[PDB]
Amino acid sequence: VAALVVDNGSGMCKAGFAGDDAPRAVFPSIVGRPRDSYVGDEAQSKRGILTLKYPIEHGIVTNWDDMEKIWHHTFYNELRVAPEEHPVLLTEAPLNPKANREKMTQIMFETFNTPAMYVAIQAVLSLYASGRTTGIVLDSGDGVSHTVPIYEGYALPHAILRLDLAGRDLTDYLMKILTERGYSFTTTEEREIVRDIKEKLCYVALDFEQEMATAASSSSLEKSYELKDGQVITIGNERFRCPEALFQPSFLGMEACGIHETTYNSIMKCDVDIRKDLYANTVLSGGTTMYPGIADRMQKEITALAPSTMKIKIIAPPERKYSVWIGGSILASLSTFQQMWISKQEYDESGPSIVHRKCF
Ligand SMILES: Nc1ncnc2c1ncn2[C@@H]1O[C@H](COP(=O)(O)OP(=O)(O)OP(=O)(O)O)[C@@H](O)[C@H]1O
Ligand SMILES: [Ca+2]
Repeated sequence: VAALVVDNGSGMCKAGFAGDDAPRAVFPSIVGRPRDSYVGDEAQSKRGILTLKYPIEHGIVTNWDDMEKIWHHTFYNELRVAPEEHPVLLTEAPLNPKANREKMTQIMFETFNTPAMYVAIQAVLSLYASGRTTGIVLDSGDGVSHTVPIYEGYALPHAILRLDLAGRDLTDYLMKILTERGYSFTTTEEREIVRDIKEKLCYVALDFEQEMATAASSSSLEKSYELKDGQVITIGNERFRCPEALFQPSFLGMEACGIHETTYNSIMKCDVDIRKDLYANTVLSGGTTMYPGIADRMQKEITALAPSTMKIKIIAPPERKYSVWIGGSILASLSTFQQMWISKQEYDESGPSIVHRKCF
């Protein structure tokens, strides 16, 4: 019997079997209720008649009722299995409140009656998925960005930094800067178009001010996007102005450090003796790190911050859109992991608080 691996995100949930190289179920973290109860794709298409809920905000579960439905759906509808037959790996955000980890443990055992379970930190699993057990992860998804220094599988809590600027913010940004040049977006279908344009045509410029000058003197960086009806929207500097907001959050009116300085600042919060290993093992994870050019820009920017003698290395796995899950698929498949689960037996004995001592 293979374990189940469930990665729940602010925008998308990913689910499948430990031992597999990819999740079998990927669907929106949406729960909709009439203006009886809908979840996922189903819920996105019936949105005209539904009040849509997002139970995970910035990576943290804020609604446990809606969250319980997502997990129900995941097991019975998307994966078509039974929880009491399968050990379950769940993932959690870095710095997840102690109460949230307890409530999560309680729900699996008591609502779904799992035989065994575990909860792992999303960023740690992306590191594992790349072949490493020490390094720093930049995890940027739909809702939140984290910089997570990890030492031999342990995320260093004092050094983790959180930035609420990620994919949904960049889609809203692109809408806005496309609006300023003429276009108009009043419907939810039009937002989904902008999000597709973002994912297909945006990129990170190696030198922003130079790329801006390029864009102003010719149409060499222009690309067109063709709509189903046959109309086309043409995009120039908005291609790289949108993800520039990751490095300059001012563009969104945020008084915050860019993803480069956040990464640096986490490294500097760590012990001087491990920094060498962090600098050469900076791993990108998450959908918002998928922009072409992002690794070379991170490399450039961190080189400019770190000591001149330091080796800077940014690892950007091609499949990093799913690396959290894949990391989990690996862990949960390992033979040596097998006695690290929390058993139904251990739960009954100790309660929900056993999670703090078994999943550290
Ligand atoms: N090719 C791409 N280029 C740029 N952005 C992308 C690309 N593919 C997906 N994204 C963005 O990635 C986000 C989803 O990534 P991911 O599933 O890692 O996030 P999540 O886990 O749902 O959310 P979070 O980690 O913030 O809780 C969406 O905002 C999406 O627009
Ligand atoms: Ca995520």
